[PDB]
Amino acid sequence: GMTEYKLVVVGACGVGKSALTIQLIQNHFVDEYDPTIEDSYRKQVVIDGETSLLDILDTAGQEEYSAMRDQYMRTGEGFLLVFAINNTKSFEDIHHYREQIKRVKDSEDVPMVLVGNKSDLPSRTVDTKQAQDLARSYGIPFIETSAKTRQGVDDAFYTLVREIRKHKEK
Ligand SMILES: *CCC(=O)N1CC[C@@H](C2=NC(=O)c3cc(-c4c(O)cccc4F)ncc3C2)C1
Ligand SMILES: Nc1nc2c(ncn2[C@@H]2O[C@H](COP(=O)(O)OP(=O)(O)O)[C@@H](O)[C@H]2O)c(=O)[nH]1
Ligand SMILES: [Mg+2]
Repeated sequence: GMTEYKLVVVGACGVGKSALTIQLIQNHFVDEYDPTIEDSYRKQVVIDGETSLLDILDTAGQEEYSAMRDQYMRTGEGFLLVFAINNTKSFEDIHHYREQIKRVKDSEDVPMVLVGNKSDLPSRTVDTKQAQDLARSYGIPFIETSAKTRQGVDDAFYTLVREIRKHKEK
């Protein structure tokens, strides 16, 4: 059989949400993708031997209220919290995005994975250890990625699927 998963990618403008999504959907690095386009994308993959259909909302547009975004967030099963390892403000924004998720959710137990993207860049400003502290404080996994080299991309999405499976077993 197959399982479907409704996933959401959140984070500050410019962290690589679209690049990560496109690495998962199309298996290469798209370095110019309209920063304003918010859409959902479907890809069938195989995770731990089970056919898995991932529907992924790549958040974008503006900070102003979008009902369609809200309705997708309210029903999302798992969230990638993406920052860029060369952008301290994007890391400090993670708290805000997690609070926003918890607010549109009734459950206190929402599957999430913290994702530190752009791991290929030498100009690092956020230490892996600072991100591990924050993920531990939330009780979620931390995954390092590069949408440029594809390092960690399957790890981020498939770890979120494994967290959703654990949630569904409760
Ligand atoms: C380059 C432009 C870009 O990528 N953005 C501009 C707006 C930014 C944005 N990121 C989010 O992650 C986000 C999340 C949420 C949200 C809402 O509305 C409800 C529950 C949980 C949430 F995370 N709202 C807005 C935004 C905006 C991305
Ligand atoms: N070096 C590097 N650049 C990246 C990576 N991910 C995204 N980018 C670049 O970062 C910028 C923002 O990426 P984008 O996918 O538009 O971010 P979004 O606003 O979160 O959708 C673009 O110039 C991308 O080419 C990455 O892992 N490494
Ligand atoms: Mg984008």
